[PDB]
Amino acid sequence: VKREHWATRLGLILAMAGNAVGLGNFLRFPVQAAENGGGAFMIPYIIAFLLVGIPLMWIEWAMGRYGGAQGHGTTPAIFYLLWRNRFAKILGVFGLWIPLVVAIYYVYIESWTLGFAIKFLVGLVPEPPPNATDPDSILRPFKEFLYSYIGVPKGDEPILKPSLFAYIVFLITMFINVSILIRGISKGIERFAKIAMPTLFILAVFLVIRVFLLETPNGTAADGLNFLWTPDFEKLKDPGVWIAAVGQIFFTLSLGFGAIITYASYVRKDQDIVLSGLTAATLNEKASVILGGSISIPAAVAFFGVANAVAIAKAGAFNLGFITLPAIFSQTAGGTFLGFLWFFLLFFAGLTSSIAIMQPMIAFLEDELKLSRKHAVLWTAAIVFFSAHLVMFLNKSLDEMDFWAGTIGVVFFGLTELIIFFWIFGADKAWEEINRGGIIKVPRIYYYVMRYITPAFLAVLLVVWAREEETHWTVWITRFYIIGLFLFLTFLVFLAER
Amino acid sequence: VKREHWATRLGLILAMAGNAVGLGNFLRFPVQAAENGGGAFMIPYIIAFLLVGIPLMWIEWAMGRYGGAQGHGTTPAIFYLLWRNRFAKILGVFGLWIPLVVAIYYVYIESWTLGFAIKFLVGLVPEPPPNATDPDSILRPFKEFLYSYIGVPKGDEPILKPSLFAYIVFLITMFINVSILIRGISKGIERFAKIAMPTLFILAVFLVIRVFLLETPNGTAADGLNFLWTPDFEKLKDPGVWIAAVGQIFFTLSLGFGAIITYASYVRKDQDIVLSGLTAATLNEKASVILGGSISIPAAVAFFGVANAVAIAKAGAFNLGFITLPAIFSQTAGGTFLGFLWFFLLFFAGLTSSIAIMQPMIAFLEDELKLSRKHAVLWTAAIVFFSAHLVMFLNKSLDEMDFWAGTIGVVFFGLTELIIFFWIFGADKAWEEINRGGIIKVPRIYYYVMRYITPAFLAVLLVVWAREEETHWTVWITRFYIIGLFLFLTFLVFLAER
Ligand SMILES: CCCCCCCCO[C@@H]1O[C@H](CO)[C@@H](O)[C@H](O)[C@H]1O
Ligand SMILES: CCCCCCCCO[C@@H]1O[C@H](CO)[C@@H](O)[C@H](O)[C@H]1O
Ligand SMILES: CCCCCCCCO[C@@H]1O[C@H](CO)[C@@H](O)[C@H](O)[C@H]1O
Ligand SMILES: CCCCCCCCO[C@@H]1O[C@H](CO)[C@@H](O)[C@H](O)[C@H]1O
Ligand SMILES: CCCCCCCCO[C@@H]1O[C@H](CO)[C@@H](O)[C@H](O)[C@H]1O
Ligand SMILES: CCCCCCCCO[C@@H]1O[C@H](CO)[C@@H](O)[C@H](O)[C@H]1O
Ligand SMILES: CCCCCCCCO[C@@H]1O[C@H](CO)[C@@H](O)[C@H](O)[C@H]1O
Ligand SMILES: CCCCCCCCO[C@@H]1O[C@H](CO)[C@@H](O)[C@H](O)[C@H]1O
Ligand SMILES: CC(C)C[C@H](N)C(=O)O
Ligand SMILES: CC(C)C[C@H](N)C(=O)O
Ligand code: NA
Ligand code: NA
Repeated sequence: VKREHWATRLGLILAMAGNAVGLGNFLRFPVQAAENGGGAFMIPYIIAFLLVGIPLMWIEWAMGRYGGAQGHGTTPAIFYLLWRNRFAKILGVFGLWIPLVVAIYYVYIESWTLGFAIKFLVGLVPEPPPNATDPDSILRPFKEFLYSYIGVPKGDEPILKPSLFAYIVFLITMFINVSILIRGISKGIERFAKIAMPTLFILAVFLVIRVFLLETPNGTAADGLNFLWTPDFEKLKDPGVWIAAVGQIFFTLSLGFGAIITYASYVRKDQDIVLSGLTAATLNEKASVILGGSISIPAAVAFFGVANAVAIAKAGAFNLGFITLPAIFSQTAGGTFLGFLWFFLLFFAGLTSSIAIMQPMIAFLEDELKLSRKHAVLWTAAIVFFSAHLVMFLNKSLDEMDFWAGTIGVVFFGLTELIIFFWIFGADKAWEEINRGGIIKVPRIYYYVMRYITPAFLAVLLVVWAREEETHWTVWITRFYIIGLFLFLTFLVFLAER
Repeated sequence: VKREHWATRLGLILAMAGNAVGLGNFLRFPVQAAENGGGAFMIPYIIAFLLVGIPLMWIEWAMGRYGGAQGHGTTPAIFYLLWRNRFAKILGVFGLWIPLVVAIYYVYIESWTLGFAIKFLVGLVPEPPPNATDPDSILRPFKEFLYSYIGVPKGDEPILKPSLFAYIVFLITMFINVSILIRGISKGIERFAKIAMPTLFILAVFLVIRVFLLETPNGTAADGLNFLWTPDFEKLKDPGVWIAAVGQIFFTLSLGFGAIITYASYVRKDQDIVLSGLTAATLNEKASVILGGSISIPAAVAFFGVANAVAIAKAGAFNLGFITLPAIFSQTAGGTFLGFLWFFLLFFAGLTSSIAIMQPMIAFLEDELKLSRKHAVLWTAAIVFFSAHLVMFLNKSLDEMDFWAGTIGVVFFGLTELIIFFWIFGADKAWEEINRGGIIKVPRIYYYVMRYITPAFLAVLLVVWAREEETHWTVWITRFYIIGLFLFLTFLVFLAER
């Protein structure tokens, strides 16, 4: 049984870390953190990591490597292997659907960063003057820059209008993903991680350091880190703090996307996954809390003050990353260069991720329909590139996909993979597989944390918010399409049966 | 099993006639005829039939039976068999796409007729009073009845809102198609034709006769037939008269839909197709010109006068069939029963057609992906039922599909199948195959009419109107989806290659 396998431990680890350490860590985490009060977030975030992130990851690595040894890297096949049943194959489809759909808006956002980076380099960006009473006059220019890039509706009709440059950069971005994926796990995804992850780190640290030195009449970067890392044991009982948290742990760690599983399916039948997994997870938590957390917020707080901060977070993940930060940098020395690094950092962080959520579909086509990698890769590119047109042109199409696939879906799927592995398959058999070949071993306690805690924890979540009715008629367009994708992925699964 | 084959000659013929004699003959033909002046139409219609309808049909029967003997009933495989090439398989995809797409709005319209029939029977329809100065007060009620049925936008947003009864009747209608198709060619499509076609005929004649006796202060049915069958050799040079005509010949005869081909693929390798084809075609021309032509128009002319007629035709195929006619009948004795027969007639006529344009997809799944009929039938039902939601809810989605697949596509495909058969494959080899097993033989002359005339004729058409770009932003939604269907059918074709 061929199937590719990680060339080297480090190569593996870094690919996996690149799987997780994406636009989420940098655009999304900062916003979640400052939205809920800041110090109210960092704690539930860490716990959820210990109580959900870790347990769930070891599980995915385990299911991935387990299936890998039998020729299967995706969840319709894997779910069925562990749990012989028809309903297994059907639920397994979400491990193709979620990545596919997320990939469909992700690579587009990823392409923005590239486009800004190019324009910053060449200095085709706005360079507003110094204003000490018209902050509006510094944001406005940057605000108009993004809106013109993506074609934000100026009237009403929920219709976007990408620039030719935005569209063309999307093509380039897709091409780059293909050029990487079309080389496979080691000679492609792995080769790229070894180059990209270090690069990403240095850019990240540099910006972290450089942002730390930020200081204006309105505050200091220091004040932002304080706001993030100074606890508030009050709220911490209001559990919207544990919804944002547990939920963020999924996206940030790429859990419930079928992706960790697919990558793990390349790991040799007897290679360690206990230490490797733990290492990668940790790199991710570092990249988020230290790196991601210490750039945009501390910078915004430095320029706007700590109160005008929670409001900026509430403004959304795109305002901060694509409007506010660039506006801030434009007021600091050599700030045009600071924007470039930022967007190049985001780009490489996006790229190491997008290739991860495109692999499940590619792996399925090779494993189950027996396509050549070239074909498996190009058809997946076609489906993603084609489908992304809905995201580029239809207002709030992105929000809708992000919600169903990227927010709800991952959690339900997280809970589902756990139940199939640690309950249906056999908690004991699962615990052994997870520990087999372990350079280190899983602290026993965890066995009880995945067989009862983790699943309970998730059940409570899915129950709480689920406790609690219209919306633009256009959401139904996006909902129609992605439901269509499911019907279609299900059909393909049905065809792989003979 | 080498595939199903028509049980009996008559069974075959009638299935084929049922293939062609659909809602087109009754809702569409009458409107095309009266739109252009009436007498200006009947002549170019007949010629086009002799010069395009006939030649093209014999070709499709021939390609169908040719592929059938080799296990293939659809055009991606057949096109490739006659013309060894990759581009052959790709163009062949339109023989799956056109039927699929047309089926996607057709079965919905078909379902309307059923729904009205039920409501007429039970008398849940409007029964306006007698008005001799407020014709508006007789149409209005009927107008509101259809609009409420399909949920015609009362404000602006291009959004439909089917009634629960409309929606449920669509389910029933889909179920009826499935119950038929899921039994196969002979024990299903054939069994049904033998029952449906005679039934359809008697209803049709009865209405023809009963409409003939129509007479009001404003005109007589007689005047309508006169208007249709009294020539106007002037216009007859304005060739929008040959665009409506040649174009109508396609829909009316089900040419360029891949459907005639699929059915023919069941005909035994050595069964006659020269006489059988000629017979069926003719039944269709009868059903159209005598039957279809003598009901709605003569009735409208009887009640509204011959001048207020061309205007009603211009109002569209749905006004006449679903609003105007029912309004007219409501003013004649036992008219509530006349509406029932009409809609039951349309229903049976729609049903014998919808099963025809669903078979190409079903045949492909069996022939190329080796699915069981049950599965091939249910998956095709799923794709059609799912996709029709776009048609039920999005205003002008139907128009768009009808245009690209049902109007443009058929013609281009007509011309394409001809070129591949009578040019690439070999005009001589084609002529022999078409004549092999012929109970009668093709009048030689035709050889030159398909090898030069027919193709030229079509080229001129495609060129003329093509001689001469905004519109609601919603057309792009439908255009996006159906392009998606193509990408998807192409992918399936790619998979059947191993
Ligand atoms: C992939 C990592 C980044 C994901 C970003 C997805 C954030 C989608 O967030 C959306 O942004 C919109 C515009 O501000 C708002 O209108 C919506 O309320 C909000 O849900
Ligand atoms: C493969 C699916 C193709 C769908 C049609 C894509 C049409 C792309 O259209 C492009 O969009 C850009 C952004 O609005 C515009 O700048 C350009 O005018 C236009 O060429
Ligand atoms: C909602 C589904 C995504 C499809 C949207 C495609 C946007 C079409 O955009 C169109 O492209 C044409 C040709 O490229 C140009 O002629 C027009 O300028 C432009 O309106
Ligand atoms: C809820 C998960 C808590 C994670 C912290 C576990 C830290 C490891 O904890 C250690 O594990 C060893 C092996 O099980 C034991 O010998 C020790 O009792 C324990 O200190
Ligand atoms: C026999 C199959 C019935 C379907 C044919 C009727 C569908 C045509 O639909 C019509 O299209 C016209 C052109 O866009 C519009 O002017 C009309 O509003 C619309 O009713
Ligand atoms: C595969 C289909 C995806 C879209 C879900 C279709 C749900 C439509 O469903 C129905 O539509 C009817 C007509 O408007 C209404 O009468 C009913 O309220 C509703 O149940
Ligand atoms: C192309 C769009 C096809 C999708 C069909 C959307 C039908 C809307 O669906 C309906 O919406 C109502 C109000 O939101 C709800 O009360 C019902 O649950 C639901 O049936
Ligand atoms: C526009 C094309 C109309 C063709 C009508 C064909 C009428 C039959 O035409 C006949 O065909 C026979 C066989 O070739 C010949 O033997 C006869 O001489 C000829 O009259
Ligand atoms: C969808 C995931 C691959 C995203 C990635 N884990 C991130 O944090 O951005
Ligand atoms: C699509 C075709 C089956 C339509 C049919 N020939 C009709 O005239 O109604
Ligand atoms: Na990444
Ligand atoms: Na019919």
